[PDB]
Amino acid sequence: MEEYRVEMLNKAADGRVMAFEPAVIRAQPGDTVTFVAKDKGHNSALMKGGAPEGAETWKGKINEEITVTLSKPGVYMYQCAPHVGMGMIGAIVVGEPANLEAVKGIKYPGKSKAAAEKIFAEIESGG
Ligand SMILES: [Cu+2]
Repeated sequence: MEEYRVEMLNKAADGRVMAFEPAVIRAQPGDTVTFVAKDKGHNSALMKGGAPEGAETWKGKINEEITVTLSKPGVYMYQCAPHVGMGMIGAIVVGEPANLEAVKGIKYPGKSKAAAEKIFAEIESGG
């Protein structure tokens, strides 16, 4: 088991405002990801229909440094509720992205649509 960290930040290294860093975690089945409240006012919650079938969901409170389990392989699309409209979403890819087509079709409100397009390009082609 590997244990990864995703920081919830107001300002990222690459200039993003309201951002999870890294935006895309590449994990294996059984690994964990812990969210870090480096800046306050953020949360982490799984987006509706943004996980592979039968996967455990999560809905972290504001400033809650929640650790999520990643048993089933696939792409997990999650968001910050306060800043999702500003584009604050992230991805956790577990094993092979089998449900990549399905997660492309979910609801991405506001600037998270452009953020999702950047995330999907990063997973598929690297950049
Ligand atoms: Cu936020």
